[PDB]
Amino acid sequence: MKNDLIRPNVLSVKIISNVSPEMAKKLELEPHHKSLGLITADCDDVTYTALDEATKAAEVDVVYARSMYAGAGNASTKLAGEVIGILAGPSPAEVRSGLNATLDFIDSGVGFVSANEDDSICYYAQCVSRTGSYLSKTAGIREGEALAYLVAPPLEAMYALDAALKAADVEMCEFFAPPTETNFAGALLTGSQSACKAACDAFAEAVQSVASNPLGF
Amino acid sequence: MKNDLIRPNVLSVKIISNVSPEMAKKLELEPHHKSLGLITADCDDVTYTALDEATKAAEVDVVYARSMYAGAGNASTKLAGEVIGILAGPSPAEVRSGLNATLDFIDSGVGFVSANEDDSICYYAQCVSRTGSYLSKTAGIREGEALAYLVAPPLEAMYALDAALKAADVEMCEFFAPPTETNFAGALLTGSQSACKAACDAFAEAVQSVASNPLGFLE
Amino acid sequence: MKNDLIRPNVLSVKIISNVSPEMAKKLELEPHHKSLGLITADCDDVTYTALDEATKAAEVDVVYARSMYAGAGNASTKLAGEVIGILAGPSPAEVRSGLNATLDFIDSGVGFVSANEDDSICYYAQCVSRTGSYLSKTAGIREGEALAYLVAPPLEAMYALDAALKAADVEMCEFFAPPTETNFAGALLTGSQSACKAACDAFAEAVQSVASNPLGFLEHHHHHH
Ligand code: NA
Repeated sequence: MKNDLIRPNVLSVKIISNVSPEMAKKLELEPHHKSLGLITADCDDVTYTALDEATKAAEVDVVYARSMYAGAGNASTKLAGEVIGILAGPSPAEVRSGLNATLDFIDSGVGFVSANEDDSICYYAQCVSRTGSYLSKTAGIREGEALAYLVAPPLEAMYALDAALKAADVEMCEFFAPPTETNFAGALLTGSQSACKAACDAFAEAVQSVASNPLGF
Repeated sequence: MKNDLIRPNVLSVKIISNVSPEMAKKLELEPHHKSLGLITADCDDVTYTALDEATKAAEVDVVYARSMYAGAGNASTKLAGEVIGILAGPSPAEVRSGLNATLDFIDSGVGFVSANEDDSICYYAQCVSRTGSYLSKTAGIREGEALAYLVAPPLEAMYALDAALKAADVEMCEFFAPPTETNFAGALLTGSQSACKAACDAFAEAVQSVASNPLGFLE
Repeated sequence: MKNDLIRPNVLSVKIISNVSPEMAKKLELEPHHKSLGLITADCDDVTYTALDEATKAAEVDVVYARSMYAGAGNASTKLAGEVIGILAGPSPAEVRSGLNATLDFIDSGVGFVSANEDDSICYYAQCVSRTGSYLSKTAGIREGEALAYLVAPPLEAMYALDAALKAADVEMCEFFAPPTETNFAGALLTGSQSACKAACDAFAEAVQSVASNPLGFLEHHHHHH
């Protein structure tokens, strides 16, 4: 129902210790990247946020992260979900710590929110108060600065991004032009923490507005 | 069943009255683009044709138009369909005029056509007699020149395009190599209105022939 | 169930006997490519392997070969499957021979293999003893050399590729980074025939290992969280 949280799920987790040189080459790993932590989940943007959180908690880097075409509901195999993330670190210890931080964040109550009665429109509006090394790089902003991470389906996202930009003193850093691999859209916005928060609130209200009246113009 | 029209549906329409400058920057809008019209539907190629029609009825430009991966049948949310289109114009009234023309066209009886008994193969074979500003740019031709807009599933499209090019006095402008986002394929062909119609008929006939004999190649 | 073969199916096959110049241009065909053979099927990597086998049987080149977004189980039309392949040759007779070889290979018993009880995880671990002109060009090796053709879903593939590279004297030629259009991943590895076989064996074992215990990490390392 409307305002219900859609719980994200982790599907599989594995560690690679002493990664093969051939694989290290193709992933373009650094010399201190000896171990990899692999994760898949059924919700990509929650996982991207959680991987960023991991870079704060442990000496890991996000070296690979991609979404699956047409999203988790169209997965053809059990563990594909709609995202794969790869953390790299100096040892299995640091990679396990990074994976533990990722898992803790994914279970923390964050997620997409339903905008209607059968949960067929949903959105993500997450304020990241202090970015780690992954989302700051993706947005092109300085490490440690705040972001608003806003995602909705294509039309809702375009309409609601406009409302979010008018509601607060925020800049658009990165535009997820529709379609993303999962057929969503959105953006990463930056500004002060309170402005990002304001942007999140306005974004959520605007998506809900479209959901309640999709054809009115 | 065979030759039935598959009716396209509009899922959502919105107008942004005064677009924020941050948005205008990322969409690379021109300074006179003040208002946006947004539309989603469950059929991309009909919608692209309709958006082109809107540019003939009003002073609007198509500034954004993209298809969704794996098509409307695989949509995960209610309003995503398989296409988003964005019109831009100098005012909300002009954008409204453009969207009305888009909706009327989508409702006019155009659409994909079934090639078989359970509608599991379908194609689009549409003669655009006078292109607007969107399809003419896309195809690289003068505004007002004719197009055949031909779309089918991947093998059918390759086979039927060859037939259409042989049957009719037409040139290939743009090739949609398989897969498009929706896992279709096709092309835009130009020529006289008469030749584009003949290309449409030959394309339709060839798609039907593949549907009726999908494994036959020894003759 | 586990170790069952998943049978691949051909959906459509056609020949264009004399290709139009307009189409020849867009496909960037060679001057001696006069005829095209078209094929779709519900399994892409088996079909790519079969197309390579065709280049050994007839005077044909693979000029086009692409997978469909989100795979065959999400196809919206009957004949799209998850792959289209296009063979080109100098005459309909050669294309005809190439397509027959392609069909025969697809029916030969090769395929993806199930990794678990409900066939919800599957993988391809195929030892190509003697590459034709298509896979050799793709991998950057000489025609006739061996390949290990390894495909699985994204996390399984990454884990199992590492196992395969450590199991034998093989080199990574081509890496299919996740996701491919079908949301799989994998690689082409080369080495001697026996090394490619060992790599196939280790890959298959590693995929099965993940399938039977995808979240063991939780018990072992996420305790008291
Ligand atoms: Na589906």
